[PDB]
Amino acid sequence: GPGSGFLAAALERIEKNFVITDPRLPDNPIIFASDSFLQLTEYSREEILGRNARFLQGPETDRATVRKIRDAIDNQTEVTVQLINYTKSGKKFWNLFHLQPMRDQKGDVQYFIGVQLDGTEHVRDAAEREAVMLIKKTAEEIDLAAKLAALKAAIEAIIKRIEEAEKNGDEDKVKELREKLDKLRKAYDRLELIIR
Ligand SMILES: Cc1cc2nc3c(=O)[nH]c(=O)nc-3n(C[C@H](O)[C@H](O)[C@H](O)COP(=O)(O)O)c2cc1C
Ligand SMILES: [Mg+2]
Repeated sequence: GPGSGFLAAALERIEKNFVITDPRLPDNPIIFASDSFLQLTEYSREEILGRNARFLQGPETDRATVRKIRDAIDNQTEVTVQLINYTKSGKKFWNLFHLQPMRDQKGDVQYFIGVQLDGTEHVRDAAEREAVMLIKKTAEEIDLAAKLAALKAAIEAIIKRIEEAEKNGDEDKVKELREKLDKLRKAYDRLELIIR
C-alpha cells in the first residue's frame, strides 16, 4: 500500500490524532490513520483507509473554513483552521486542524499530514495559540518520522531492483542502482541521527 512504509509501521503508535493522505491518487484518500484518530472519530481503520477525510463534516460545518482547506491543498501550502466535525455516533466536536505537505528530497509534495486536536468549544486567544503550537510541533515530529520511513521504503524498493538486475545479469543496471542505494543509505543514516 501507499501506507506500507508508515508509514503504518513508523506512524500508527504515535499517540497523536493524525492522518496521512496521498494527493497523487484519486480524491486524496487517507492512506494512514493513527490509532488515536480512530478512537477520536470512532471509525475503524477499514472504514477510513482509501476514503477522503471530508466524511467528518456535517450540518453546522462552516463551508468557508472547508474552502480554506481546499485552497491550501490545491496551493500545496500549510494551513491551520478550526471547524465542526462529527464522530460516527453524531457527537459534535470542534477540530483544530493543521495540514502540511510532506516533501521528498527533491522538494515535491508526496503526502499531506493532517493533525487534529479535538475540543468541546471553539477555542480562541492564548488557549487557541497554545493548541496551534502543540499540533504544529506534532506535525513536525510526524514529518521527520514519515520522511525516515519513506527513505526506508525507497531503500527496500531499490534492493528489489538490484536483485532483479543481478538475477538478469544486467550489470550496467546493477552499477547504476548500487550508486543510488549508497545515496539513499547516506540520506537515511543522516536523518536517523538527527532524530536519534
Ligand atoms: C491530511 C488531511 C487531513 C484532513 N483531515 C480532515 C479532518 O480532520 N476534518 C475535515 O473536516 N477535513 C479534513 N480534511 C479535509 C478534506 O479532506 C477536504 O480537503 C476538504 O473537505 C475540502 O475539499 P472538498 O471541498 O472537496 O471537501 C483533511 C484533508 C487532508 C489533506
Ligand atoms: Mg482533498
